[PDB]
Amino acid sequence: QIFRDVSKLLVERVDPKILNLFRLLGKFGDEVNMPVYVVGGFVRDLLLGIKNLDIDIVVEGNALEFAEYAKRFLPGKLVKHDKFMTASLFLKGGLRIDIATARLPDVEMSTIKKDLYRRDFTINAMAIKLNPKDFGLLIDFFGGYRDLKEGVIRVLHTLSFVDDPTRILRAIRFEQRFDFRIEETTERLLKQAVEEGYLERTTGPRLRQELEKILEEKNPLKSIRRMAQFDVIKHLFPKTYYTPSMDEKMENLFRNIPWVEENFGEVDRFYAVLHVFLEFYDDESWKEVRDRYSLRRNLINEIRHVEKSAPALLEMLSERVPASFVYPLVKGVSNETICHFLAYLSGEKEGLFKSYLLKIKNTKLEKINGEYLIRKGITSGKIIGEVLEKILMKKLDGDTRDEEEILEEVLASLETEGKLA
Amino acid sequence: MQIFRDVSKLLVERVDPKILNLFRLLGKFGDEVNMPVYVVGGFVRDLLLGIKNLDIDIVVEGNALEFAEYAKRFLPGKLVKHDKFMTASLFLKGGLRIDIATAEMSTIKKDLYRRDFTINAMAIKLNPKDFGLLIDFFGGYRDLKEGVIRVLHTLSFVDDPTRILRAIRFEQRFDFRIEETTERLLKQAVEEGYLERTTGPRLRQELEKILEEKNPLKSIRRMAQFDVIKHLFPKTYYTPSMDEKMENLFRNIPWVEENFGEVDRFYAVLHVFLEFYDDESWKEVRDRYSLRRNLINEIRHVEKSAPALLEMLSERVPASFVYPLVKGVSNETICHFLAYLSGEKEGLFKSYLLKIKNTKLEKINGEYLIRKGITSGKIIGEVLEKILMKKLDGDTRDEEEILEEVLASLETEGK
Repeated sequence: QIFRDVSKLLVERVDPKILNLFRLLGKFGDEVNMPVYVVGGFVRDLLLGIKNLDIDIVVEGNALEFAEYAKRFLPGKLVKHDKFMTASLFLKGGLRIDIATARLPDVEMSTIKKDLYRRDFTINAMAIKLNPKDFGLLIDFFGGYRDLKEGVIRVLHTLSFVDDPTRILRAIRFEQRFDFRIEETTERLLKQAVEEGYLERTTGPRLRQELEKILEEKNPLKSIRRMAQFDVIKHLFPKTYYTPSMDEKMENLFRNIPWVEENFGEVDRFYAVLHVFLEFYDDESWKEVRDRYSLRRNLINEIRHVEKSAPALLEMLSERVPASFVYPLVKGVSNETICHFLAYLSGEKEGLFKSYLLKIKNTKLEKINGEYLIRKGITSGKIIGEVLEKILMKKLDGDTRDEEEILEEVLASLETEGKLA
Repeated sequence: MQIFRDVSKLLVERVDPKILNLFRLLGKFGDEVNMPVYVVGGFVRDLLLGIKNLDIDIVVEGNALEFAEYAKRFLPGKLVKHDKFMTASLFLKGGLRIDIATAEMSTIKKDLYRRDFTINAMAIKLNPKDFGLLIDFFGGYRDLKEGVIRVLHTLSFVDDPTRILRAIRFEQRFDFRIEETTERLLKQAVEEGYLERTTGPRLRQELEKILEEKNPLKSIRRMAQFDVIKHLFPKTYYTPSMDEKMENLFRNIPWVEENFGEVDRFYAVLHVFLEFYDDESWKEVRDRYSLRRNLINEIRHVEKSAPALLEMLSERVPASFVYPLVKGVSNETICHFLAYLSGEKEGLFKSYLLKIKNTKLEKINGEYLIRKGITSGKIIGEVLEKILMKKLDGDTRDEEEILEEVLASLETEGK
């Protein structure tokens, strides 16, 4: 079946506010005389019982016109994008109607079908018609309904990956999004495309997007693992080989990022995943990818920092060396560096190290001595700076005495180099 | 004989967006339950005339209850449903309210046919297929376009004699006139005594509305030609003298309202209307409608005082003389008096009313001064008044005045 009646569903599953907006939009359709459809995600999620609040409307006419007309009768702000004929209309409800012109009896579904044929995968290439006469009408040309029932992910034509290699990543993503499995042929096709080099033939920024989006989905580990299964990892970061070890690290990374988040703040997970993929990169191959995915410029140091002290950290964590020792390794590093370190850890090590950081931001207080104190009265710029990190570290397990401490370590300064006053 | 017409541009033209979306939605819902949906009556009329109208009365072919139920699942508000009549009312926010009632498919014909006039018997179909479709079976678009008041069939007035008053009401409302056949049909039903065949309430409501409307003087005068006055109140005969009083009655009602407050016009009309009524004549007229039991006396007061008041307006008597005539009387009665006055006399009587309304302060010295004075009883009121009179002729210290008063009141007779 190409066509199905889903009106019954609409009324059952759709917030009546939205449902009303759907009826209205369809009526404006009839008045201003243009075919009107919801498309894409909403149609998918509707059939899945998933709640979708984004609303893609496609019209067979002119989005701009359609939009202005619809705004006369709807409360809110209508943003126009004259370039490429689309409009985003934000209501009070805090939601947005997207309207866009269908690429160009009536032929109608030679044109909506052409719009739909342009999408990525079957489950996303469906439409429901809003025009009053055909209100319930589900328009599935490409077996995208069956494919929902079957949990299948499937491109629309052979060149789907050739046209937008970015779908290589997208398809992995929708597998984890809904426990869904890329079907036989599109898998063949996906693999052919990563083999021939279509990724490297897509832009850095578009790739970083869909990658950021994967790391935000369910079970990003599973997705990074599926990327490795298809060997896309390589074709994105050429010196990165997803070995059992990298994998072990990736598993550690993701298992800890949560803890890192609740305890330190926003962890940028695209940057954490990079703390692994990019390990032991060479100055040269670094640049390639830095100046290619627009990365921070200083990542190297933080990466190589952990890269180089990993086993040092590991040794300290063994024997349970007291706490002052590891401070220098962590000092003021990214949250995706804490993450990088944690990627080496599991069991006891991962815990004992956890404690360590918990103090380092925690019992880092250094409450009394301050900075204007110290004018008592040493005059240097870096002395005052050193003096303070010294006392801080005593404190990193020190018992008591906020001041009498800076008097016991000044004992280690007047001797040796220090001196003066 | 063009039944159909496309007022859809007009709907999006005049109608408020929020109400339009409501019309859109109502129609759509109709399709969803297989029910023809129309907005009908006065809104259609007013939209055609450019007159703002928030009434939204909807008719449907099917089941207004089922409809109003379905509608509510999507529309926010309160749903009262009058099961027996199969009517219903969606009470919406923004203080808006929508009534719903029930019945080829053009049975909306049989339903519109049973209304009063043609300009109120029109309908706009709401279903998205026919959305701005005006349906005028009876030439309401004609009569509307050309200021005509026409009844739908020859037995309207027989069916509802209250239409006699409404006909007149619409004339002064929109400035239209009753067309010839409907005139003859109304006069008829009036002589056939049909107007008299309707209950008190029904009639009185329409009467208050004719009066709430634009040209009451002309409305009443109009009811006169049609001989409807003599048929609502038996012993009231619309003489050229009754019209004299009406005219001054209505010329002064504004000034009364500006100076004393609201004015029940139904009553102010009854004053003039119900002059000279036998206790029996009044008792039946007060009983039919529900006039206050005391009004008949109030009508009497002015009725009798009139010549004396005129004598006093001429003769320019001191303000103390008029007071008894207007002492705690109703605004209606203050209107009744003014129904006798004009120009010269009128001006002064109003000038007196104002010195009675003010200059009634009785600054300090009231009722405690008297009681402590040693006086108890209903006499305390009589002396307070007798001070007020001297005062509404301008005077001295309230004390010097009570003293001159009581011991003036002492000579005549013992307090």
